[PDB]
Amino acid sequence: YRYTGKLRPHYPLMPTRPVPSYIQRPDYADHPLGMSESEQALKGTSQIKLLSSEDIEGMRLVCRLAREVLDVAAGMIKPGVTTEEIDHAVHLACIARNCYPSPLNYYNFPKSCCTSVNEVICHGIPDRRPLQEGDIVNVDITLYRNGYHGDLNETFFVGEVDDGARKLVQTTYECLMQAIDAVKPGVRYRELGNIIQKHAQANGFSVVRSYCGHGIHKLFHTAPNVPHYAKNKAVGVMKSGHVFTIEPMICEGGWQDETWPDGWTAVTRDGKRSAQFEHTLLVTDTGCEILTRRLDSARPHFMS
Ligand SMILES: Cc1nc(-c2ccccn2)nc(NCCNc2cccc(C(F)(F)F)n2)c1Cl
Ligand SMILES: [Co+2]
Ligand SMILES: [Co+2]
Ligand SMILES: [Co+2]
Ligand SMILES: [K+]
Repeated sequence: YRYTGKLRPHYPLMPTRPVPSYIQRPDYADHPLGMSESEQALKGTSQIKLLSSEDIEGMRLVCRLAREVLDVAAGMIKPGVTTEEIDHAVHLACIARNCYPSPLNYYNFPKSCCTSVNEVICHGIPDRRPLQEGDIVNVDITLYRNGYHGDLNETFFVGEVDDGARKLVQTTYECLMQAIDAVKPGVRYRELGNIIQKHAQANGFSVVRSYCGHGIHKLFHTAPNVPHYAKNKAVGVMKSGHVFTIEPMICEGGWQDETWPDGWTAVTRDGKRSAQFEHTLLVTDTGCEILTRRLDSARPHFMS
């Protein structure tokens, strides 16, 4: 395999981390290939769940706990710390909140969160590589509690970063916030990509096409599929009680992605940097509730 940039996987991984049996598990946790039968049963359907009162409270809880875990990860971002170390802390933090780390064994994904450095777009596998000053790194967290998944991610600076990294990260966050600002009953899902691409393009950046936002609730990924790029053909209209993510991945160079031999790590084909931010959203009568909002600060970690 010809790698697209400087990053390489750093093996072996530590033995898979166990989740105590008292923590409730999603269907795929114990499937040999990590397949989710509940998800497969709805594969290719475009109908969107309207959450019940009980569902909304369940989503509120797991989304709050997921934010807590992302904040744990944020505190560990420094030169020399390996992404494996971040994942261990994350794994323990999920357990401490009586949650299952949703990525663990999801379609055999080996770790409990995704750590995406520099040219990795998404789905980076936590490994023995120490973070380097100048790096940017996304940590993507999803927790499962009482039948519900909650999903967020932020990109972080490792020590001092160059002006381009600052611009990419700032712009990506601005893309996310502009899209969220447009969310309310009656807006088409396909509209969000128009807003996101307009802003990214205005700042000399491109928009990943192969990976999208998604419905989430009792399933990790379900309808709607939410592309982040302009003139896309996403199906559906926002309604009060819909829950979904917006998680735009934006790139310094071209939009094209490819996957490492590990079957997971998505990287820019040109080896230039990519950044991502993600929230889980609940559509309300007036707009939307950001379920994964940071509670003790108005701003994401990179600003702070
Ligand atoms: C957005 C997304 N994320 C993850 C994932 C998987 C492991 C850890 C974190 N995230 N898995 C996903 N899909 C799991 C089912 N298999 C598929 C199907 C189509 C496309 C993909 C892929 F690889 F994400 F593009 N995976 C998706 Cl759609
Ligand atoms: Co994912
Ligand atoms: Co995520
Ligand atoms: Co997501
Ligand atoms: K990245």
